[PDB]
Amino acid sequence: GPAIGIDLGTTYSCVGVFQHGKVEIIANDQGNRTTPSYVAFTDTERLIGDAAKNQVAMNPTNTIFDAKRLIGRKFEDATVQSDMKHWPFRVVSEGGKPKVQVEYKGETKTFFPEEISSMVLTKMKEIAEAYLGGKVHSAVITVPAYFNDSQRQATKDAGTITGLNVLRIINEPTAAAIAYGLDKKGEKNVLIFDLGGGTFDVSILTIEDGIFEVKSTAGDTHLGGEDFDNRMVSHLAEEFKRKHKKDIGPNKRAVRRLRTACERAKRTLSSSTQASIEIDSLYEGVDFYTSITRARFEELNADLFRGTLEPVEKALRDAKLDKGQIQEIVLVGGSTRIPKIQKLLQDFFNGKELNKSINPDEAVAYGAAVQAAILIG
Repeated sequence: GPAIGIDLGTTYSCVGVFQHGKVEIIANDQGNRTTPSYVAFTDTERLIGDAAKNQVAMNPTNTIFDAKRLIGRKFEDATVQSDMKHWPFRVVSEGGKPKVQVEYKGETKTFFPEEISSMVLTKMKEIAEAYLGGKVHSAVITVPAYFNDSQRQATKDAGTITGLNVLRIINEPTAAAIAYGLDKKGEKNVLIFDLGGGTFDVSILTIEDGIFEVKSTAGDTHLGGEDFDNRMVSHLAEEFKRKHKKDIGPNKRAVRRLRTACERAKRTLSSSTQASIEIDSLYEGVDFYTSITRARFEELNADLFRGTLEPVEKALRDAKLDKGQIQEIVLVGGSTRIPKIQKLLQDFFNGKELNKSINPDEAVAYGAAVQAAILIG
């Protein structure tokens, strides 16, 4: 004891505790209820989580994210060779295994993906110990349903290196179903729709007498909230050009700053119909203050939002199920807060109500925490 759940996400992680019959999701030292799965190596130190993400633009070659895309795989694997093309850090081979290669304290170092994930897990462990007091011993840690045994074991090894007793590795869609108590709610076919910052996972589960079976999986491992932000960046960069006769495109700091504003404006647009952009000296000392509507944001993303229904139809086909045979739909990932996404999914399911009352970026850690409590007794 205590009963701890960890969602070890590819870009963000979340930790929960089960205390007094209820889950508490734990904020970190910056007050954030999710923590970047980021590890940065500098001239003097190792930075993890927010501190690592906050200096990413300044130190991109020595700042690791997406270690979850490498964990448990071989360097020769097609996904690894493909992913390597879009990362600013170096990935190398040792005994056929991938490792990130970085500069740390003026020297070249290499780390297995489970070593990076262990550093992330140590941060999640310290986040829970600051909240609880004392030491955390045990955790349930989640993985995607399509992870194979090598990926599960290497995830566990990250827990081991961290010094956690890994009670169980469970599937992220299963954790989400557990958070909603769908294994105690009066067989059920459950669709989990998990749309994060850089991944889209659709899973179909069956649940009976507390037993979960994965029936099908589908999605896009390179689609998420970041793609929506890209569409807003291009729109507003064109507007800046139109109003100020300055093209920011070749200037990577100005583009990065616009993306930061767009990420935040997008978040506002899930609860308000307009968001304000307020950038001081975006380019050549010229301010960019402007306003963007929800309807404009939905327009710029018409394909990407409607496109999320294709993996739903595919997972149904693979499960050999009609959409009418789904008893529960669960929203997971920060992106499922987007109202237009909620509406497209609900209309597809003929007006069916969505399970969405639990913060969608917290649902996975929430169910992992419930599971930890069960196993600890």
